[PDB]
Amino acid sequence: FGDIQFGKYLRLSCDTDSETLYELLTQHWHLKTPNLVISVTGGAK
Repeated sequence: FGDIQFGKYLRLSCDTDSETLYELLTQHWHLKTPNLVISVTGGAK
């Protein structure tokens, strides 16, 4: 758990389900979405 300063990060298992993650990320945190943009890159150093 825990905030980060130099966001609110989280370490989590690969095998958890997305719906309670969504309940966390929308209820305890900010609101919903009219849009969701994904940008895939990360093999580029």
